[PDB]
Amino acid sequence: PINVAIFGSTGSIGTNALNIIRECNKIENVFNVKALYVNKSVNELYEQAREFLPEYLCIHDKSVYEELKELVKNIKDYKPIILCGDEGMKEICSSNSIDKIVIGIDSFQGLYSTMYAIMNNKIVALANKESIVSAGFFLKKLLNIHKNAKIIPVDSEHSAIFQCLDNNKVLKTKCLQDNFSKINNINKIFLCSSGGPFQNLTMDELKNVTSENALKHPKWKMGKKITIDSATMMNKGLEVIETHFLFDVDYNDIEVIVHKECIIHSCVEFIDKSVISQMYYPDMQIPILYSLTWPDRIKTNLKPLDLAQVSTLTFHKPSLEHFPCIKLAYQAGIKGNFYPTVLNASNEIANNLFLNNKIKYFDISSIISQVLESFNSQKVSENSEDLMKQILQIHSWAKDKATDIYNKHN
Amino acid sequence: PINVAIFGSTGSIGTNALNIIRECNKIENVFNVKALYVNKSVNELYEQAREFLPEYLCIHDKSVYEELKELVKNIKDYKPIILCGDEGMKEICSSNSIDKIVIGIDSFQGLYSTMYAIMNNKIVALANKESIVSAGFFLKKLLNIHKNAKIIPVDSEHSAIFQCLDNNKVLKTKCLQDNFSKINNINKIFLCSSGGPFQNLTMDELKNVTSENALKHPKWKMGKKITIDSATMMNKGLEVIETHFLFDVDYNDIEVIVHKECIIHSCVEFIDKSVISQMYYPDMQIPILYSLTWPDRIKTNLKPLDLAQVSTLTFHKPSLEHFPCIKLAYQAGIKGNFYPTVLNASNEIANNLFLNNKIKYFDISSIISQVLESFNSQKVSENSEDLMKQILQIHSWAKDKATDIYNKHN
Ligand SMILES: NC(=O)C1=CN([C@@H]2O[C@H](COP(=O)(O)OP(=O)(O)OC[C@H]3O[C@@H](n4cnc5c(N)ncnc54)[C@H](OP(=O)(O)O)[C@@H]3O)[C@@H](O)[C@H]2O)C=CC1
Ligand SMILES: NC(=O)C1=CN([C@@H]2O[C@H](COP(=O)(O)OP(=O)(O)OC[C@H]3O[C@@H](n4cnc5c(N)ncnc54)[C@H](OP(=O)(O)O)[C@@H]3O)[C@@H](O)[C@H]2O)C=CC1
Ligand SMILES: CC(=O)N(O)CCCP(=O)(O)O
Ligand SMILES: CC(=O)N(O)CCCP(=O)(O)O
Ligand SMILES: [Ca+2]
Ligand SMILES: [Ca+2]
Ligand SMILES: [Mg+2]
Ligand SMILES: [Mg+2]
Repeated sequence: PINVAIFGSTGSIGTNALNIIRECNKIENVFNVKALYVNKSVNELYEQAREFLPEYLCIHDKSVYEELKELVKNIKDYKPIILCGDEGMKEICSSNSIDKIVIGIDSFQGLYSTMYAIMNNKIVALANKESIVSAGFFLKKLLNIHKNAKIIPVDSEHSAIFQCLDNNKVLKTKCLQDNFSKINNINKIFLCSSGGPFQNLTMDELKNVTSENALKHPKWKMGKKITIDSATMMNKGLEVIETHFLFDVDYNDIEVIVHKECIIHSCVEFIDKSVISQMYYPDMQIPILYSLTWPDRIKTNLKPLDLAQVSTLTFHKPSLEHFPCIKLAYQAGIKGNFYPTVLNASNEIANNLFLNNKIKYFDISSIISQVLESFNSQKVSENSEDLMKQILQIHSWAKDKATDIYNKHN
Repeated sequence: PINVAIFGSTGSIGTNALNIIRECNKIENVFNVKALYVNKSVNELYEQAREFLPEYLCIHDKSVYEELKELVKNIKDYKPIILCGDEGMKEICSSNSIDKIVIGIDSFQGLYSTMYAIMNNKIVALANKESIVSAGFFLKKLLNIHKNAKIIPVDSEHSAIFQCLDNNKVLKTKCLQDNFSKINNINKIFLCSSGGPFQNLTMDELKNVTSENALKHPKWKMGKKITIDSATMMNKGLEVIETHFLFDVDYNDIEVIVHKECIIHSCVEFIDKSVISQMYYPDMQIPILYSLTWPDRIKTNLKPLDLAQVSTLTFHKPSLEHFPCIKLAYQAGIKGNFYPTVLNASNEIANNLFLNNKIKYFDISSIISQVLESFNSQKVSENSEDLMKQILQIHSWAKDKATDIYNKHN
């Protein structure tokens, strides 16, 4: 049995992970849910702990500890180790009876657990794209030091790419490793997007969109932050940088394509021009399960894709005028250095401002752009503890800069 | 370098093979054309000889053997082994100078060179599907005896399938082995078809279509035999049986789908319900090239797939009332034994009868259907040599039968 920890178990990714683990555990003890880790949702965590009876339970916010302890006492035959904060997360990460960790923690915050998972040589099923975008160079360093650690992508497009490749060649390398794409004969990546709710809007219509419209994603049910990133296509911007770091593909060889049916999840063009693509309904259970079974597959009872019923697949190029967040992500990635860190940080601020009705659609890219323009290149630290400190200070600088730019105007 | 023999070098498959070989060699010299083998086309063979200067030349037809040597004398500083008929073919197959053999000979005839290529432990890049359909279980026997021999599918849909797999799983087995689909975690195959030129016709219009209309394929430029088969969709019926043998996929697990754009060449559904497809423009150079480079890929200067430009892909189920040959192949395949031999043989006659305007569209399936019911399941010989003789005898019986049914009605 594979022993799995679910980090951010009460969110969209974490719930999907538990869902598919349940379906796969019908007869055989394929997975063992050893640990659940959330921020604040004690009631929801208690419902999950009742079903999965994990050895470890961790709550980031220490103020709900008593509430957790009190709810858990009602479950009989159950004495879990109940842990708290960063300490509790580090304990679970260092446990010998944990093989694989699903990071479904949102935002920059997800980097702490990713880093600690890697330092303890775990398999990391990483949904959290922010840690890769803002700290790609650093995780590469870490994976170099902790050679048994692996990042297996959960982000649906990156899972799709991973699946399209030949495992005979993927097994001779590692995500984030130099020459990944050369070993895998990758010529270019088609990054597929639903295009989000705003894909058919004119410029003047875009000017007026609000967060409530933005939260109605046509194809994926997700947490609020990634849903807002999908409306602006900053999500796809972030995924361009994620592609570059994970798979070592040049920015000029990453193409964003709007595929509104969201059946094809991304495509790989190899050096002979043959293209391989991965297809399924829009359902995170596949990419989540694959990260946990790779390099094997296991049987599921998920609904089989009916191509005849689907009937039509369409593709077009996205408009960079309507979705300038994509342009900004390419620019930050191409500039290199800590610009992706600045991108991600200033987007976290602008995303949250827009979610809370404090700025308009085009102010998001305007704030991000200004912060990027403000930032001065810094020499990258050679050693890892200092590079991590550098990353934290720049991220934190960029959030405060975005807030100041916001406060100057509105 | 890779030493290649091309069998049927003057046909559609053969001509595209030499083309991709030549083009790829302009980038980096990796292929060497060691042998060319044709039926009757002395002049076209001579023109090809002058370009590629192969070590071996062979012509199947004894009566133009002298004409060939006479033409080949005109070439400066060139002294090749010029061979003749079945013996010349066997000679080339047994040459240690030859690594891989492209079989682009049409019809049942392609079986002879396929079997000698296997007996000599070569990589067989097999385009000819009639040999798999009428002799599948015998080729399977032969590959269990000659353990270093490999069939690498060139037929475009089967190459598509093969390209979608992980080669660390493929290398644990090989094409045409039992359990291939279980080792590769295959659940279902989607076999994509252009639909041919009659895809939109009524039953009434189909009744009166002529071979001239059938030869205008909307997507693939190919030889006459397979083009006629694509019009009736018998090609896809033969391809269902070919899928079953190459990949050990159950007949109830193979789905034919009409994809009129011919961008997606086929799809593989794995046991987790994830689906992987190979995509390219309708161009046989890709599947041919891959058969010669597997398990690697090489750079080409082929036009890159522009998904935005392609814009729409469509998928629907074929009508078995309009294309009854599809039904017949499933029925023959499910029956097993020598029924596929009979299906292939009687189609060879009906196809040719239709090509030459002697019968009407629905007479094709009418004839094949009557030959099939006339056949009786026969005990399968357990030594390879007697099984082969059985196959020839049954194939030959089926052709005489089909001819005799035609003669009755005419
Ligand atoms: N949802 C999706 O389909 C996809 C998500 N992703 C990525 O996955 C990540 C998570 O996304 P999603 O599931 O949608 O987000 P959600 O908002 O649904 O869930 C976030 C989860 O993380 C937990 N969490 C937040 N902070 C902490 C913390 N400090 N310590 C421990 N746990 C914490 C939350 O706990 P609590 O409930 O207590 O607040 C919650 O369980 C994001 O980075 C996103 O980009 C990527 C592709 C698709
Ligand atoms: N064409 C295509 O794109 C595809 C073809 N296939 C399969 O590939 C095979 C070949 O098809 P295609 O190229 O279209 O056929 P063609 O009709 O274009 O050419 C057939 C070739 O085989 C040669 N030939 C015939 N008999 C013999 C023999 N006795 N000994 C040596 N050579 C012989 C012919 O020589 P000669 O010129 O002297 O007559 C010719 O070169 C078929 O089985 C077909 O089903 C499968 C998928 C796609
Ligand atoms: C499922 C997934 O991995 N996402 O990143 C959300 C995709 C949203 P869009 O398809 O880019 O709008
Ligand atoms: C290229 C190929 O492999 N063929 O078998 C001919 C295709 C015929 P259709 O696509 O089924 O009409
Ligand atoms: Ca409290
Ligand atoms: Ca794969
Ligand atoms: Mg994604
Ligand atoms: Mg074919």
